[PDB]
Amino acid sequence: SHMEVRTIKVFTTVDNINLHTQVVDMSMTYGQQFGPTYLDGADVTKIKPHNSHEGKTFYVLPNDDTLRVEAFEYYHTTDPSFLGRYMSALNHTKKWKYPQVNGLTSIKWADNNSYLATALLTLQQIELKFNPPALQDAYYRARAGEAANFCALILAYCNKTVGELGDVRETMSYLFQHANLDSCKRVLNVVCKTCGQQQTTLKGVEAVMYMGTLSYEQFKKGVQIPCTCGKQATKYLVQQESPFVMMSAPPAQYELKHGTFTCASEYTGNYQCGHYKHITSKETLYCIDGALLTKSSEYKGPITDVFYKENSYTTTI
Ligand SMILES: [Cl-]
Ligand code: NA
Ligand code: NA
Ligand SMILES: [Zn+2]
Repeated sequence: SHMEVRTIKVFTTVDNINLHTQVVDMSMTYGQQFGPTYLDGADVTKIKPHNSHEGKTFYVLPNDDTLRVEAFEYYHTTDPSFLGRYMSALNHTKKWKYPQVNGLTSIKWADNNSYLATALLTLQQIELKFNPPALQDAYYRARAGEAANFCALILAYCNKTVGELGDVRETMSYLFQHANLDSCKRVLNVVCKTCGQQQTTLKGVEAVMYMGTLSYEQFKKGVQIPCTCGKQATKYLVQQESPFVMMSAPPAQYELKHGTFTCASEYTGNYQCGHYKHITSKETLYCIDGALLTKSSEYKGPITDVFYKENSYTTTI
């Protein structure tokens, strides 16, 4: 026997701004009508419409020409599963806590998220503007204290699920790919006693990141690196134009001196079985570990990333 058809009006979206009116049959699941569907992060694909859902907004995958354009303009991605990864992470990050620690939005530990807490604290201390409007909107909310959307977007952009381990340097590199760093320029010189000098110019993300030493002062004086001839070449910073620099190295015992750096990330333990902490240099040295806070006049620990302020630098060598 035919059951009389019942419908409700709902809206679908890929960006929570542009809405698309839909009339849904309450005898069929959201999945049968829209494909994978989410209500504020919760997966409702296998759910049949409820009367209470009338007029609500549901996220869907951008599986039509209009949604494809709206999703590209908002997120700067055409990765087919992006929206699903974003919603899946959001269902968890909306339950995390974001305490204000020393005036910054932190994240209380959950789901192995210490790498995200130190990335978030770091972003609030360096001059950086995101390109996708999704990151601009969510980062503004994160700075105000509501970082759930921003954290779920970091996870989606980095291809990490909630609970999955992450590397801070890798996470910052992904975020920098979605930032406006076109005014950043680095000029390096590599000198070999045999092979001579070779100058290189780096732009954008490559102009603000360096892997090999934590010391910006030592990078300016010269660092010893291998040469193709077998000898050691000296690489030094000739020119730098950027509002910050990020120096990274495999974690090792290192002394952080108050007033000589902006902030840093510490990794205690072996690779894939450790924990990150954040050190910020303000009136004194503050150590932020998610919701936890301690202070000290000096600091020594296994540091893996250090951030420094910059504007314009030219060598004397
Ligand atoms: Cl921004
Ligand atoms: Na997830
Ligand atoms: Na972590
Ligand atoms: Zn050489």
